[PDB]
Amino acid sequence: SSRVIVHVDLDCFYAQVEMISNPELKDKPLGVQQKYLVVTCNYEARKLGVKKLMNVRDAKEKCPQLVLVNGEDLTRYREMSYKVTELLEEFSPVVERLGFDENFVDLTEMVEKRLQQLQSDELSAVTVSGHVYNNQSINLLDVLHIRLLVGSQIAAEMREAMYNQLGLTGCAGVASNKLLAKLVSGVFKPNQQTVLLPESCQHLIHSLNHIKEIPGIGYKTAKCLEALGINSVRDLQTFSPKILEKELGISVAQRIQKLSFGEDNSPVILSGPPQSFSEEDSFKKCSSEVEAKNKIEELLASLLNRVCQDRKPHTVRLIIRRYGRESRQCPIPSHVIQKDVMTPMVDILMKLFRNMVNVKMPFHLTLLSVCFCNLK
DNA sequence: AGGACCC
DNA sequence: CTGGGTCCT
Ligand SMILES: Nc1ncnc2c1ncn2[C@H]1C[C@H](O)[C@]2(COP(=O)(O)OP(=O)(O)OP(=O)(O)O)C[C@H]12
Ligand SMILES: [Ca+2]
Ligand SMILES: [Ca+2]
Ligand SMILES: [Ca+2]
Repeated sequence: SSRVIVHVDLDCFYAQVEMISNPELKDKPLGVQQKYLVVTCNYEARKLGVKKLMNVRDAKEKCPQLVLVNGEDLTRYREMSYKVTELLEEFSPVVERLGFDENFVDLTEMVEKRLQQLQSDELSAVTVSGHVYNNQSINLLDVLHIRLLVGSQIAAEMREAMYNQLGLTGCAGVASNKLLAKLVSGVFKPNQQTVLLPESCQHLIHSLNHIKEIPGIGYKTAKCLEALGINSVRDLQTFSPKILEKELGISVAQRIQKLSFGEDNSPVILSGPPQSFSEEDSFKKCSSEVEAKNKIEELLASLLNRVCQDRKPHTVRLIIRRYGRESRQCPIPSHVIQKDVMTPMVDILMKLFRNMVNVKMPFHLTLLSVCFCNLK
């Protein structure tokens, strides 16, 4: 049948968490800094020309009065991320995270349950919360219309809760599958919600200007599409399946085409606790065996304070980048799965290092990471 | 172990 | 690019 999906997406996330800590930043352009990047910024700096993922040197010569905060430690943001999922998890248990700031919630059961509570008279008092996409007329007798409006009322109540209990503001889109809920969530930023009625679905899909704007099509799939004469959503909508099935394997073909008409069958799935937790760091140069050992120790110390609570992991992953990537894994010995643990671990990770990197030949690494998969 | 995607 | 994450082959 027809679902009611909501996609929640927080405003200028990292910037936002920074301002909830030091409010003296609120009335002043704020950028969150990572190495030589400005990954995000509040909207005050966004009007002054600063943009997401912009070089700190460009961002200083486009806003030289910009205030920088260091947010390379993802600890505070990650805790907030999960505070948000759990608040959403309370409305309905099935919440899918997508990164730190996005959440899908299948509102179908909630919407159903609400209508059946209503009396065949107050089924016209019903209104919309927030924007309606394309400014479309509501037909109160269209059952799907009535459902999506309800879904927008819930969306507003989530958003209200989030503010009341977490102090956070974000956008929501209500629609009938995840692809559409996510494309409509961004129509009014920041801190607004937009609901998408079925009649306005083609409008939305054909409003996109590059196929890479379709959630599902990324860097590579795009360049393979561009190198085929497909540049618009309609160019791909109307293109031939076979040629495309052939070129991209029946899997991705049939799915990005089906996406291109706004069709998304995919359910919303309980994300739950993570399936992995890692620590990254990047640099200009690391060319010694002693520098590698100490970096891999710090990564593992933060990881350890993290690896407490719940479950415990049964695999270790080591990632390098040299100048894409490379990795070497193996399992964690059983008596080691018992929470000093640092000393055996470093030996393992280094053995995994040597396997990958050759010490007697020159080596230049620009990234290290320590991942724990396989939690039990 | 890598590839592709996501923020 | 950064500091993470997901799933699939
Ligand atoms: N490529 C990237 N590398 C590292 N971090 C990234 C990234 N893209 C996004 N992020 C972070 C920062 C950002 O605050 C974030 C989500 O960003 P995003 O949904 O793209 O938009 P925001 O900057 O949060 O705010 P908004 O959508 O309102 O513009 C949690 C990830
Ligand atoms: Ca977003
Ligand atoms: Ca966001
Ligand atoms: Ca995209």
